[PDB]
Order: sequence, then structure tokens, then C-alpha cells
Amino acid sequence: LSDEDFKAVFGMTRSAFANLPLWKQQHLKKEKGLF
Amino acid sequence: LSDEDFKAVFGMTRSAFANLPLWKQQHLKKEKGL
Repeated sequence: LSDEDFKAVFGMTRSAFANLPLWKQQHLKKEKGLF
Repeated sequence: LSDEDFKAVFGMTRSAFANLPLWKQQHLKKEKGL
């Protein structure tokens, strides 16, 4: 995703997202079906 | 770091990580602060 689309899907910046624990990044990404 | 701890931290096996270009390996390590 572009950064703009990333924000639209996840309601946060890619940078903020990368601050989450990996299991939670995956939990949110794999919720959005993006794998 | 065990193989499983590595997979826990990076979200992929060592074998997958090694098949990323060096700069992306570095990008992930400099995200993880390692």
C-alpha cells in the first residue's frame, strides 16, 4: 500500500504501525486480510 | 538468537530474510533497532 492507503486501512501511519509488537502488526494485517 | 526468536522478531524465517536484498535486511534491523 501507499502510505496514504496504509493510513486509510489501519488508521495510523506506517511508522506508528512499525512501533507495534510484531504479533500485533500481524494480527491487524492478517484482520485486514493483507497477506 | 534462536531460529524461533528470530522468526518472532522479524516475522519470517532466516531463510526468507536471507533472500531479501541486503538493504532491506538492514532496513528491518535499523525498524527493530538490532
